[PDB]
This record gives sequence, C-alpha cells and structure tokens, in this order.
Amino acid sequence: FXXSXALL
Repeated sequence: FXXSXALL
C-alpha cells in the first residue's frame, strides 16, 4: 500500500 516504497 502507499505506492512503490520510493516515497512510502
């Protein structure tokens, strides 16, 4: 969840 892991 929350995108790819780049930002979150």
